[PDB]
Amino acid sequence: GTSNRDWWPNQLDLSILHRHSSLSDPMGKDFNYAQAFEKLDLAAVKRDLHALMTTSQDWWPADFGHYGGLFIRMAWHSAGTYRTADGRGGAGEGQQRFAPLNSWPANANLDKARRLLWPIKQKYGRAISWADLLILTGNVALESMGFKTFGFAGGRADTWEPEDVYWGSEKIWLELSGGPNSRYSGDRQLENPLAAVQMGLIYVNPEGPDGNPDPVAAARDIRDTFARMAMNDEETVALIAGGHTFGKTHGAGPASNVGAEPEAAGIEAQGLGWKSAYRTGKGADAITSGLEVTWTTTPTQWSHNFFENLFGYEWELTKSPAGAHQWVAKGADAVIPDAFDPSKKHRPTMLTTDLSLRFDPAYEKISRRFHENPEQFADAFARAWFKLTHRDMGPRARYLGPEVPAEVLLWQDPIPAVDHPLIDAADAAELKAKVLASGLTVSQLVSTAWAAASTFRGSDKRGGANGARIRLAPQKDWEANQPEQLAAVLETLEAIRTAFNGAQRGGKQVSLADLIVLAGCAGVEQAAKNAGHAVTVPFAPGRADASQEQTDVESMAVLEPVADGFRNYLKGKYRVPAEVLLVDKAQLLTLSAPEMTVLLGGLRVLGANVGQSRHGVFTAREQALTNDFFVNLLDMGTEWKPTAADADVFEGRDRATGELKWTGTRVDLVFGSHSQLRALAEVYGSADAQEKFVRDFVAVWNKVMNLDRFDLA
Amino acid sequence: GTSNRDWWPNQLDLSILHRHSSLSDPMGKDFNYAQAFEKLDLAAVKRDLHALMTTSQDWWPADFGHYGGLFIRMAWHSAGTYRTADGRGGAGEGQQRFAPLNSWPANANLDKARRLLWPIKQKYGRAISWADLLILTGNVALESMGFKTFGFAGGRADTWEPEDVYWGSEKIWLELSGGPNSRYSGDRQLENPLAAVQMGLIYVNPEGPDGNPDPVAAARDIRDTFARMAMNDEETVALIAGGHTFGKTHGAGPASNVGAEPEAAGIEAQGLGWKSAYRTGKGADAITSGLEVTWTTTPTQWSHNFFENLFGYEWELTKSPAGAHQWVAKGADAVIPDAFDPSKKHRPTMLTTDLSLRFDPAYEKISRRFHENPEQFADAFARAWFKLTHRDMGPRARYLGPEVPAEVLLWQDPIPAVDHPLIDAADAAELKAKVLASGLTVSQLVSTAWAAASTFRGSDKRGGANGARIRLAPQKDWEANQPEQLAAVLETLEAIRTAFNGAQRGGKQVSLADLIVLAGCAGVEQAAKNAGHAVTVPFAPGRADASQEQTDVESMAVLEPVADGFRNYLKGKYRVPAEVLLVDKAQLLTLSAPEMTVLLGGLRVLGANVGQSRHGVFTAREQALTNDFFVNLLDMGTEWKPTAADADVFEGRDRATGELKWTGTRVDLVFGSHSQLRALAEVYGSADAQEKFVRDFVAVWNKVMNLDRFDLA
Ligand code: HEM
Ligand code: HEM
Ligand SMILES: NNC(=O)c1ccncc1
Ligand SMILES: NNC(=O)c1ccncc1
Ligand SMILES: NNC(=O)c1ccncc1
Ligand SMILES: NNC(=O)c1ccncc1
Ligand SMILES: [Cl-]
Ligand SMILES: [Cl-]
Ligand code: NA
Ligand code: NA
Repeated sequence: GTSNRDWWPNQLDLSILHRHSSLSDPMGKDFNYAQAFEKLDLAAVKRDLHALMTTSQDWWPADFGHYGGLFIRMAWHSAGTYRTADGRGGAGEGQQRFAPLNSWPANANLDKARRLLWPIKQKYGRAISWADLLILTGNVALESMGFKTFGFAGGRADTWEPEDVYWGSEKIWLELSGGPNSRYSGDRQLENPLAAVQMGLIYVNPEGPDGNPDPVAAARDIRDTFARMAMNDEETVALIAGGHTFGKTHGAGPASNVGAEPEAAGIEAQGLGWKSAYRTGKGADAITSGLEVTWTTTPTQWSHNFFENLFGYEWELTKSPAGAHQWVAKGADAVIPDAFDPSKKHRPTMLTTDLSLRFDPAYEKISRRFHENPEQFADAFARAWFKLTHRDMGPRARYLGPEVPAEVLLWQDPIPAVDHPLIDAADAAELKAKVLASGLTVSQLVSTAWAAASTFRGSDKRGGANGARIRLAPQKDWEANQPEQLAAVLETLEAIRTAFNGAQRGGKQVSLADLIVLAGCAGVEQAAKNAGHAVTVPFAPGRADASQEQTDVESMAVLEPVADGFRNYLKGKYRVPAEVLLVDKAQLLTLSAPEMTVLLGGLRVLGANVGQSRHGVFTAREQALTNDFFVNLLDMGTEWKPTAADADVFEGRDRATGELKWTGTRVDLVFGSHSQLRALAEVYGSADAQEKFVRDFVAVWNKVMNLDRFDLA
Repeated sequence: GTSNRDWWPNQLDLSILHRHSSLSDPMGKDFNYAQAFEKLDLAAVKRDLHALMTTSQDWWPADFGHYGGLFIRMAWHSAGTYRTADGRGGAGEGQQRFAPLNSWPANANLDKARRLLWPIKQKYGRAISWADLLILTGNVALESMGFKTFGFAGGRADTWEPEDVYWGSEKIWLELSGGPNSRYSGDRQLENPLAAVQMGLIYVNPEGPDGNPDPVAAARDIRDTFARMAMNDEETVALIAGGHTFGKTHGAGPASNVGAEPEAAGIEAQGLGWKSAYRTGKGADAITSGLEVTWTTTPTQWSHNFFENLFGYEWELTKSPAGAHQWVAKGADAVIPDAFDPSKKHRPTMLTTDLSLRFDPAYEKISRRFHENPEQFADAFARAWFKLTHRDMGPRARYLGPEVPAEVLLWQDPIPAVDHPLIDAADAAELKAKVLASGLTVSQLVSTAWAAASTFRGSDKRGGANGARIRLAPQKDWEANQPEQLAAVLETLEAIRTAFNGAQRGGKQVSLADLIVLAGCAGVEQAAKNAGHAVTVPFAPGRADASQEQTDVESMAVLEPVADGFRNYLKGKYRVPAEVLLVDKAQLLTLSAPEMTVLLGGLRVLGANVGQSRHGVFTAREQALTNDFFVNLLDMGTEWKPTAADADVFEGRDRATGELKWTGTRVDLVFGSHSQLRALAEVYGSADAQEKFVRDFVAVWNKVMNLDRFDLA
């Protein structure tokens, strides 16, 4: 069947905004996963998972009699798709169970691991999500094998369809770099927002870069990709050596024995894939990656034997039975147990990427410290495993259950507890009138609140106005935030706050985070009044102010908005057209196409553009909240043409006289071009729509102001 | 960006069930278009439209000073995508304004037409849909030019994204037959459900079949495609000759001067396309189809000149200025006016497809009668135009406004008005107890009600249980309906009804349509009781019984369910896999994927399969409403393989013993294979889900029973 994507492969795709509707969700619209989870008997779940670890099923027999290694790799892969650049990927939505992740080559035979867990999922039903179960299972594995975890939080609600994520442009699984859709350019520079070296891998190629078995060069790829997953050198060494303390790889025969991935298999495979014609197809004959390595002498128990081996032997390049490059210990005795035959033993083996931990000079120092002090190793691995598996969960307010750790970690962008009474509606009214009396304009108040709140991204639930981090490094100096204007606004609001707080009793006070948002609300109310409309913008207090010491400046860098179509901003010239970047930002904000449209049209006429650009400001009453953007955009009396200076800027001229009326960007004009967006613009540009436009704008403004407010969930 | 449809281009696409969510719709979920329309001043809209007819805009000047012909073509195209095979296409959702129809080659320059209507649309806002406006505009064009219409109904609610319709598999616009994705096989047999001869055309090629200018051969294509749009020979002649009484074609220069269609044009084109480099690009220089034909001596007035010309001259094959085949009248004077220059006249011209009306022997007889009796032509064209433009609107209950014709037409599948008191809840309880005391089984009650109600399709709103057409020809004889079983059920119900109605006073009675549905509800209640659940199923009375003379047997043929996965039925072996047909049927039923899933799993255990097939009947308590389908389907204790006898039937065997436990079709096993469907099955196969399953099943049952109940809207 030929589709619109086939005929117009470069048109903008809006379906990405319209996923996760109540149509596709089988749970009631009233279902609240947090409340279901809070009544789960988590201890009972963990006992069943503990019993599972050593209950081998004949359709996928457990190596060494223990599924622990399999499940730790399963949880690691669930979390390991995360990219700091956009927050997309991670374990938080249980997306391993859907396309394309369920069928990535690097996920081969994790379909078996998930199926092992069905009986437990079936038993507990809606009170534990797949997403939470995958993580919990990896924790129980580690515990059952003698490793003390740092903690676990529930609260990952299941999703019911695949996410639309850019995983790369290659058309061939595992394609080596330098092809027509190369994710690499220059000196091995990986394109943003990607965090893997090849399409269908998690981080790196276990044989080495593009299959070249050089541990030194492999270390560069490890460092790059792990950094793009928010992990530093210590964390990376802890994780890889920690994971590879357990279990084994599977490469018993040639890879050409392995059939179709789950999404391509026949109907009879019932959602499983990679069916293998090599010998029994499973167990001792398993083929997963094509590598055949077993790292330690006790693969089913926590130990420090990974480093004892890595440092205690010299390593020789060899090939598995499938032909993959891997390494074996020179001169060693057969000390590693076999997974099925207790009368066979093997020499120690390693992957190229394991040897990176010894042959890269910065890794080596950490690996040596962890070898000499395995208690330091254990603690670093526990902390890193917690971070790995929770990095996309969002604020601590979303963490559920009895195993949540009490230690607050810097990477959580923590927000202090509120320890005083909050402002009420009459105080809010009083503050809004003081803000308006100070002389701050609609444009300044709207712009500042939009800057503070619009750092939120629903992908990993980081960012938003809670914390008042806009006043801190590095937000206060971002070019999109207009640092000089911002500093002057913030100083006026801080003086209002100090005067309000100093006049109170009872210990009531207002945070600056709350006041920035409330001042934005006042701005919107005043804009509506300027157009002849009386509205109240809803406001919910309770935000708190974070300190600079509770804010990791480097980790905050990925939230910098380099493209923000809502403020008509583009920090430089990109390969991706600006309208595509708009839709991308809208998806991170959790906005539908109607919400995006109304929000943008309102922000234009309120003066939210960076630098006070007149691009898209299609009104003669700036700072009044009207539907003028839409009415003027859609006026066929105006003709539009790209400028000589810039193909990305357009002049709108009177068709009859040639007089210049307006200028706009691709982000402004896409609303009069794209057939679905123009149909939305028409609704808000109609003669009956001014009241609807105001009401819808206020509702979307309030939604953005509240995006991080999980303390009110 | 590589997507899941790139990697797995044959996987089933569920997004078609999850279109038209409240996420993409800008109107509130409380918006009710019928109520808005009811307040429209329709008379005022018609005055504005009359004014527009001769208000020429310089960017697309009106031929002859009058846009009437352009608008008639616009409305005809809006309606003309309709296919009786699936009811998809038609004017009823205003889809001409979205991709791909906004950019079909046959819709060239109708983007100009729609843009001329923007000021009117803007003025009246939500109180007139685009969908209604396009048709109303065609009506007003006809009236402005002297032709009295049969009437008009409002009520086509706008839609807000493109529909997912199969328009064909060709990858080239207008591709000629016999390519790699040919829509034709055998002796020029057009594949179902298509109703056009080439990708991007409405019905046929105006130059003749595959561009060969043979009017007799063209007539065969006209007849076949018009029949696939629900039109007979008389209606077809009346429509083509009536349309081509007005206006002209556009082919002033070579087609290579015409640029990108709207979905491919640059953003500065603001939603318009086909910009032409030929002279001024417009008006006298316009290029639309490439043909250059003006049919009558008065193109802006209703006349009898079409047939006078067709019969009064002999025709010679010639070429337009763009190179297209067309016909000119031999020996004629220059009697046809020019559209822009009062000192130019032209000879009569015709399309190949106009000459079909004279040289096909069956059309010739009609054309002659219309020539000799122009009042019969007029009346035929008025009735046909009404039909063309309302064929997809559904029951008369959905027709709004003051110009609805009072005459009831056969093609509307009319249902008599109810003129007596309806049954109340006490009566309903009494009838259900009688049905249950008669000996009818769960399986019979469920199957008969399902058969009655599941003929509905939302694409054109035909079908459903209202009218009790299941008792009439041809529904009573469909193999999917099990004619012998059905006849025995219906005779028992008719005896129940006759005894109930004979005992009443005050004129109360129950229709057979209502009793079929009510008996189906009793069967569901009984099934729930069989499983230990106390469930009352909602029922709404008010259906009426249509007669045989109100039921066109030929028009009913397209509702015959040749694939109904809900009853595990397939009438023959088709090239489209059966799970694709299941999703297609779900879409016509208006079901989401969770609704499809719950409905199918329950029907399987209630005994709704055709012929009492055991395929997918994964329970040992048939006729009890349980979630057994899901629990057994997902049991990993069973392994599945296609049978040797048949690749489309599967055997499920105990993994450990090899013993056969179940059989299933592709439709059954898809629920355990497709990763999204299996995630839904898991929710209903969980240990906490038995009550959920029963309740969701009842809700979806009721939804299907009420699909055609526009009398209660
Ligand atoms: C440079 C990063 C990494 C590379 C290239 C990598 C590579 C692989 C490969 C190729 C396999 C074999 C798959 C198979 O044949 O069954 C595997 C197994 C495994 N990996 Fe990793 N790994 C990495 C990091 C991690 C991390 C961070 C963890 C967890 C903390 C992890 C835990 C495991 C475990 C437990 C297994 C054994 C699975 C089993 O017993 O079935 N790995 N690794
Ligand atoms: C066999 C069926 C038909 C064929 C092949 C066909 C073909 C066409 C073609 C090629 C054009 C020229 C487009 C252009 O260059 O501007 C056209 C114009 C037109 N057709 Fe048809 N036609 C069909 C049936 C209909 C029907 C059923 C109606 C309406 C009842 C209709 C009404 C019109 C009108 C009014 C125009 C003139 C447009 C103008 O003045 O801009 N046609 N037809
Ligand atoms: N822990 N990572 C893996 O299992 C893997 C990595 C690369 N190819 C196959 C499997
Ligand atoms: N691909 N996923 C995201 O963009 C996203 C997910 C959940 N909420 C907002 C954005
Ligand atoms: N009325 N049908 C059309 O205008 C058409 C058919 C084929 N090519 C262009 C236009
Ligand atoms: N393609 N459009 C349809 O199939 C449809 C439209 C409205 N309700 C059900 C189905
Ligand atoms: Cl994601
Ligand atoms: Cl459609
Ligand atoms: Na994420
Ligand atoms: Na339709």
